[PDB]
Amino acid sequence: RLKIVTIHQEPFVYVKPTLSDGTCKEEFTVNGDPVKKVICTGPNDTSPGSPRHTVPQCCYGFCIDLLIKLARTMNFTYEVHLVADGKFGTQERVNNSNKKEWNGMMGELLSGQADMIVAPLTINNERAQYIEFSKPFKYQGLTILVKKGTRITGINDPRLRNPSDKFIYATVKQSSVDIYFRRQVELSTMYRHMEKHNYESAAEAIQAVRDNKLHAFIWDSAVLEFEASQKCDLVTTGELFFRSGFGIGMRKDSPWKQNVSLSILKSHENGFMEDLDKTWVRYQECDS
Ligand SMILES: N[C@H](CNC(=O)C1=[SH]CC(Cc2ccccc2)=C1)C(=O)O
Repeated sequence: RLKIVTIHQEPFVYVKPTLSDGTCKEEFTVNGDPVKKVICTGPNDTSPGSPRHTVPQCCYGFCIDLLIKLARTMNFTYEVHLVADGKFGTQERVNNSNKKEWNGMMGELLSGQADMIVAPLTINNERAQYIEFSKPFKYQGLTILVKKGTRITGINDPRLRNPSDKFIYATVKQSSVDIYFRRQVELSTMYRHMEKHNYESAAEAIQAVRDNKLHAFIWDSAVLEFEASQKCDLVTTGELFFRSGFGIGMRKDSPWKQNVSLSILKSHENGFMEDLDKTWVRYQECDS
């Protein structure tokens, strides 16, 4: 049985409690089809002070539908869990030494706590040094989320490039967003500003934008465009940048890679990804 690791990230992965009986609530799409749900174990509370308890939860969304298809197509069984530290994955020092390790899903995949990462996981060369990716299952980029009415053009807007305290922007901790900001000369000063204010999760950053505590949130367009389309008070602004894909993650020299990529190819070829888009990404007007 493959150990699949994933992360809470709407609309790709929804995470909800079980009912009192341990079952997942019966739900239907707008088209009337049952929402496919899998059990996923993971931490139930992320609040500072609150104890961690790893409990069965209910998972569903674009990525779970993709998983279900993959497992059928390639004839594997699986069990899903949520990444224990809540992170996508960057490199960090081990015990403040010069040796480095990955945190997040990257870290679990490398340690064997997972066999496959099935998530909105950005393909990039830093991570590709350590793991294999499928071909992209979705093409996307970064964009910026703001409150409706905020006057920002994009990543080269002087309010970002020449920041005062009057305008706070941020991304998510231990995602690939920081290092690619660091590695750019034109964006080094933004990395300096942001590492001070970054959020533990996308959900918390989004909420901070709604609550006027964060003026701009830099994050995946596949996510922010959905969020802004679901919430009438939030918008995205500027051109996509750092265009890149989401891929399935596997250990180097995994025997699964070729067949995973072939599955993803078929899904781009035959309308399946577009069907998923129509189920999870664009289907109704804002209401949340
Ligand atoms: N999906 C999340 C967050 N998204 C990111 O970290 C991103 S999206 C684009 C980007 C930079 C880049 C530049 C060139 C080539 C590839 C990526 C970083 C993750 O996996 O941590």
